[PDB]
Amino acid sequence: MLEAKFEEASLFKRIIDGFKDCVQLVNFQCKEDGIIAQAVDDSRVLLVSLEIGVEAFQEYRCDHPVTLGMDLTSLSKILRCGNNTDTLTLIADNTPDSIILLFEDTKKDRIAEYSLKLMDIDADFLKIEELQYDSTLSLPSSEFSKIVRDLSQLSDSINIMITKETIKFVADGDIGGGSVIIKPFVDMEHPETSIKLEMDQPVDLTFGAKYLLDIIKGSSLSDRVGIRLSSEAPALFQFDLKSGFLQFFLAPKF
Amino acid sequence: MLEAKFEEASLFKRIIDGFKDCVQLVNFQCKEDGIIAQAVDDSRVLLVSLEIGVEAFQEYRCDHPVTLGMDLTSLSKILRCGNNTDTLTLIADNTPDSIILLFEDTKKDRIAEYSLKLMDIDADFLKIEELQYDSTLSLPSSEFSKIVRDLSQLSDSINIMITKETIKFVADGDIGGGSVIIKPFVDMEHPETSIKLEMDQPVDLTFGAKYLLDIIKGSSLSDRVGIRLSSEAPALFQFDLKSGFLQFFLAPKF
Amino acid sequence: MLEAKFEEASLFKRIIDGFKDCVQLVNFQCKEDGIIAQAVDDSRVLLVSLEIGVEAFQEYRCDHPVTLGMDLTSLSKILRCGNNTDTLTLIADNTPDSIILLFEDTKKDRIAEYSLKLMDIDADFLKIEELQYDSTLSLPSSEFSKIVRDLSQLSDSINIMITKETIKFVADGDIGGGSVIIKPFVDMEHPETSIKLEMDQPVDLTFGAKYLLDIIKGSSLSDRVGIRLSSEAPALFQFDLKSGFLQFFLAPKF
Repeated sequence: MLEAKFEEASLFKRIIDGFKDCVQLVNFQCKEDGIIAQAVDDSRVLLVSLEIGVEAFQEYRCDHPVTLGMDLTSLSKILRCGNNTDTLTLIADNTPDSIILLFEDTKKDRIAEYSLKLMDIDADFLKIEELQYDSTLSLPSSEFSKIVRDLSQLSDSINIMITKETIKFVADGDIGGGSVIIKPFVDMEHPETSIKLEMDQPVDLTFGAKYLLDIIKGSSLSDRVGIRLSSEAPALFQFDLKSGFLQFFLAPKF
Repeated sequence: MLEAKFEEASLFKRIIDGFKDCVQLVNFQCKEDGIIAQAVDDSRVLLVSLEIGVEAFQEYRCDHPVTLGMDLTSLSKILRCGNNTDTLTLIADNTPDSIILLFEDTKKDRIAEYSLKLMDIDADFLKIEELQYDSTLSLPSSEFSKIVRDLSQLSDSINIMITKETIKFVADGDIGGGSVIIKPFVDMEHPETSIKLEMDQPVDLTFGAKYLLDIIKGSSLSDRVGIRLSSEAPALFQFDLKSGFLQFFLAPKF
Repeated sequence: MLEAKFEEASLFKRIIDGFKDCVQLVNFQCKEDGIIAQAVDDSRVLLVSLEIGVEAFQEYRCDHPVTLGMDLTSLSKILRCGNNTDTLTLIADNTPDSIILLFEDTKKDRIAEYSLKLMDIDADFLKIEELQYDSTLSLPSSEFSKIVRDLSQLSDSINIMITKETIKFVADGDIGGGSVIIKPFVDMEHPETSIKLEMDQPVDLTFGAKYLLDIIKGSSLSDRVGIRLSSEAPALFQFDLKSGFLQFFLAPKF
């Protein structure tokens, strides 16, 4: 029997928003020490990896490994049904035909129980993360969100260029162009505005805006975003959770 | 001469919102002791009955019965023109070709006078309400609104099932399912959250969500909704006014 | 070299909103004492004239006259990229191939530099304004905005009728009609609510709502709108700036 109790349904809903507009069906491998889930879009240039530790729940019990694949188009609908700041409990019994989502609230007033029909999905799990990445920066997700949103106005292709102590986002379109530059700094008034950068080797990569716009969906999950870049491999965009994370692996072109 | 003065135009606009997305043209039978109006959608499974007593206005005068049929698509447009919290006065003279809607405000600053061309419409008024209904409950319109909106995500058909001291709204779709259960209780901290239920005989009816979504439009008119159910006849959904009401008669299928 | 520094980008963005949904490409004739710009829609019934004095900027330098034509569809996109309450600096060098838009903020945190490819556009500048107009009124832009928006619901044609101390906006549609009447008055509690009217000769003109709706876009630029009317020539709708203005010349039909 599985019983994973989110303190606030928002968390799970906001997590699903990460996968939503970029992948369809996802296997949520549940087990002893939490949940993990992976998915890849049709064109195989964006991979989303989720890990949720036990501490991210208020209560978590999984007697025995249970893999629950489900349609996120359909799951999300049920997430709409819930009350944003209400306790959500996932329930399942061995070899589920279905998973039960369970909303509660303050008073035993309205307690909604939904059920989602599950689906068999062949896995073939990937493990592409690398040991070392040529460059590794971290900035407020809100700032990174802005930069992408703005430069997306001009070009369908955003170039990220990193020399030492210099991160340059560039967009060049038929219709004009644009470029933001930021620098590392420790902000003691509020360290959550800080910009970090550990450049081992410089990088000059170009990603599709279509996907960078999907990646910034996770901005609702963490104050900061973790962007690891190397020129031979996909970039790691990571939003950290209380215990766990949401990772986006994006391959740049050319 | 007719002169019906709403204190706030919102009331009349919110009333029209009740008829709007479910019926088209409506005869507003005006007379001595107020206004009444009835309408039925194309498929004849939803009937809307309105009664507005004199006390619901701040000033009301109707010398002589005047039946004013009008296009609610067109009327609503004029209701858009008005200032939400402004006094609205309906004016008409014997055998109107048209009705005049009259907005005012605080200062004699802007005073807008609109006119709506009326239409001849054959009536055939219905009187289908019954003496006794097998079950009769009442709950906060906001709560009932939620229940319908949520379960509408999953199924195009919502089943309401009432045994003693047990009201169970159920939705079962191709894509999972859902079900809310509520109980009667007197809430003294705020009696407007109370749930009442007088079950003479149990009921197990299923209505189309399409229409239950239209019915919850009246949630802007009253804190509570009055749902009377019987298994042989259409359900009565009623939102009470200061003096009057807005009723929705809905036939369940099968 | 040109360097025009708006204190807040909003101003320039809100100015562009004036031209936006009514004209396409516009030549911004920049020179010593500021910027001016003119444009005419396809059907040539709406002409927009802008003047921005030096005092409207916080810093302005134009060594030498520079005419910069540009696509407002495309310019606006870049105006989306900026931070509403941030300093915006237009930069250009002799015979630009392009103009540079430059956002800043509080801290030297994010400083975005965009560039817009310019376009050659043949001018043929118009000077149609007249010495005297038969009638000249001024009212709160918010009020005038409302009047147009409301009466636009009913008719695609709005008639403005001015006799002495009487301004009557009228709309008459297939579906009913409407008419607002206002009077001149000095409001000492707040003179910005005042309504002025200097009628030399009466006027009875009818304009297309399509365009009056475009004209009220400038309501974001000034508290009041200046409407000058004469029966032989286009109406002057003018929203005043700190130093300058945004004018809309509209020809009435029949």
